[PDB]
Amino acid sequence: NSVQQQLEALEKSSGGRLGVALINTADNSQILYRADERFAMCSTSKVMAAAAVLKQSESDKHLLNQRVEIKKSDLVNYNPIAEKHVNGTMTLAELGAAALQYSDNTAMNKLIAHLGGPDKVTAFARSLGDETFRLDRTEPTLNTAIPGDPRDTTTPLAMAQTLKNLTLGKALAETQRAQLVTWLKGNTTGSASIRAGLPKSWVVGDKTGSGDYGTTNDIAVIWPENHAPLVLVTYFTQPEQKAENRNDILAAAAKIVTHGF
Ligand SMILES: *[B]([O])([O])C1=[C]C2=C([C]=[C][C]=[C]2)S1
Repeated sequence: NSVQQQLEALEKSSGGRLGVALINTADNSQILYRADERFAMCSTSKVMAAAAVLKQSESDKHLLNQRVEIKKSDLVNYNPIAEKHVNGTMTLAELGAAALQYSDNTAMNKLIAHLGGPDKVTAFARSLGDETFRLDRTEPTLNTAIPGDPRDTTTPLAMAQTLKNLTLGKALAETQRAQLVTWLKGNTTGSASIRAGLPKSWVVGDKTGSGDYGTTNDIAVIWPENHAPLVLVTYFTQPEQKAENRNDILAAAAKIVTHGF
């Protein structure tokens, strides 16, 4: 059975909607499944906010070390790193790190506030040639993931192209590109997702995301041992608001599309 048949069967049994885009950077060939369809990004949008600050840092050498005050009122829901710093400060670099590696919601909101609101993240993405991405809200409401709601969504192909440009391509100057890559590789939340569908020795940098409607996402850059990198985005969402998140489906999808490398 083709790779297309297998994803279709995986999607059907799962009872949800699956979106996959794999780019093989060796020859720019692509494996696509519902890749032009919009999905709620949830926490995968944090990469774009962190990337926007890195871009700023290319022309402002003091920026990443700028300190930001964390107060009890800044805290939203789920703040594993920021709660450790109430009444203190975190630099913009520390916020970038926490947001990506721990998916800290307070850190995300701080970064968006620094940039001037969700619309500035959207403008940064456009500046990269990404015409799909839109961020509309802050944490935690950007995670509602209501079916058919276009707010805070992108498509798997658009997000694959953009993640490729950010980590392996021309989006960021080298020092900032390397920082983004260091952050993604140190991610702590993605063991059960894309990483679980791959050979154990491959190196992966990824950002997970989860939200309502059992929306379960992961976007990853993958460095095989003896091949050029792959970029892989897997988005998955379900029709009932209180559906369980399904990291195992992303892992199942990663295993299907990388069988052959
Ligand atoms: B992200 O990984 O999609 C996250 C979203 C939420 C978290 C905690 C609480 C509410 C939403 S992490």
